[PDB]
Amino acid sequence: MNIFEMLRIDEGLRLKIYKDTEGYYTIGAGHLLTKSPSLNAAKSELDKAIGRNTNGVATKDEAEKLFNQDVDAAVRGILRNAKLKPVYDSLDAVRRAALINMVFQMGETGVAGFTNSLRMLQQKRWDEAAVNLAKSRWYNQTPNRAKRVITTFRTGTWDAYK
Ligand SMILES: [Cl-]
Ligand SMILES: [Cl-]
Repeated sequence: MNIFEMLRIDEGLRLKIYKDTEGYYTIGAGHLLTKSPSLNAAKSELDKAIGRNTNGVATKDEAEKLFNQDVDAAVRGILRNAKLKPVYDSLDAVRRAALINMVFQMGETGVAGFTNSLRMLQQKRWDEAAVNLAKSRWYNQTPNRAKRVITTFRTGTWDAYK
């Protein structure tokens, strides 16, 4: 198991523009296109991202390329973030993937906001962090995914994904 396989399970890989859990236009493995209600705007963003007139449809390779870029960007965002970097540096390889997953889903700013949970993760207080992470809109809105990530932080294993 690795970060890509993990996110593939959590996000899937759709080849036609679709609406995410929040009703926003997305493509591939959770690549948000726009928060605008407009399908046209979505299509415009898609074409700009892939570099061709797509007509709302991407090929598998194109989607995968977007996926690779997004994973790379999440990691880099973490490393550049003053609040995130120290937690990431303190974790083992499995838990680092869990942190990457949260950043991929909610953006750096969003995760950076879980102040208390981050401090707990940094102190290796696993069960405490898991409880804290669960008190969030994130857990209430996408519970199954949040439980998978939470368990990963709690145990340090990939059990929730196997
Ligand atoms: Cl892009
Ligand atoms: Cl879910």
